[PDB]
Amino acid sequence: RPTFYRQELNKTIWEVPERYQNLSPVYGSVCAAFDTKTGLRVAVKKLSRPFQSIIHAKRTYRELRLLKHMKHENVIGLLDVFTPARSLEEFNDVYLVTHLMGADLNNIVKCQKLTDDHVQFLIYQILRGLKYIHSADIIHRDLKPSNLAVNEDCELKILDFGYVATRWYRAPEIMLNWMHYNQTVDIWSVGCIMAELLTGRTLFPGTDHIDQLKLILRLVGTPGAELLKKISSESARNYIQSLTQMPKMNFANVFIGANPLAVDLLEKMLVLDSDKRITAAQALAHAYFAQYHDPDDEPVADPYDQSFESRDLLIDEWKSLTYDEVISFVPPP
Ligand SMILES: CNC(=O)c1cc(Oc2ccc(NC(=O)Nc3ccc(Cl)c(C(F)(F)F)c3)cc2)ccn1
Repeated sequence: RPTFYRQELNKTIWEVPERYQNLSPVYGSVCAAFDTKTGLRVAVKKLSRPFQSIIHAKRTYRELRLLKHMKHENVIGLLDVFTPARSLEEFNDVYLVTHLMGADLNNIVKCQKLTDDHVQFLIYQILRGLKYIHSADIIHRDLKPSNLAVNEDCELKILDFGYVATRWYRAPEIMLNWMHYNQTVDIWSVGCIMAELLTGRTLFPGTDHIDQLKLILRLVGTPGAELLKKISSESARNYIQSLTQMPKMNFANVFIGANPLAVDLLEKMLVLDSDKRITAAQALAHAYFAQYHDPDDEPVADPYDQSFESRDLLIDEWKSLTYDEVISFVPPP
């Protein structure tokens, strides 16, 4: 067992192993830190009140379970997970050790203008990380530029914190009510991000969920009868058919002189019918990614157990299960 040191950072008390040094404030309580074991700079996240309720406790276990499973170059990873607690009995705090994100995707644009090669590389990497995530039966559901970390080498990872409104990137099926989300809600978001990288502008800068859906309809059209077949709710249907028919615009016209192959892929991503949306594994083999695509270096995830999601449990049970997950952590190479 490591040896800890306490400090006030700030009005919060931080208890971390000596391995982590020079903590400075940077989610909900993150310090940048020097990881003296690897020589690297890390994000250390201290969770506030992880076990305060059943919902908080489930949330905490869910995040720990997910971070521990994520083992991909284009996806956030868990460098370490620690508690000062010695026993289940004194177990109250959970700290997450992640690589430090400097700039997100927006910070990267609001620095410099992007080549078509940059869009290719950036969107390649989002899709390759998403391929991995989707294959674990996980759906991100909040993909947007603030959830994507990009280094000085323009290398990218997917994360989720919890600009930059989530709605601008939301699939239309989410802003009505579903549920019965499929994975390609995440492809819509990617579509929305990719257009914005090309255009330098928010594709659907809705003022709210209504104005949002108005903007979406202009570009892609109002649904046709084959999509209207699949809509269950009575209205639901008395909004879409109660709104004047719109033609599906010509993407080539809307997307300027962007690369015509980026215009093709966009078309295939921003389909109003979630069933006809290109998947991540399909998007990787698109001609826009010819310079980056390698069928043999686009890995999938190990099987991922999320049966816990159907369980309603007590705070102490969620908390014990988180404690196990903390104890069974195997630090990566
Ligand atoms: C400017 N510096 C910082 O503020 C800072 C804070 C950091 O802390 C973080 C610590 C943990 C997480 N947890 C996730 O990301 N959770 C996640 C949930 C669902 C899903 Cl689906 C995924 C996914 F997609 F990856 F798989 C990831 C996010 C950020 C890291 C780096 N930098």
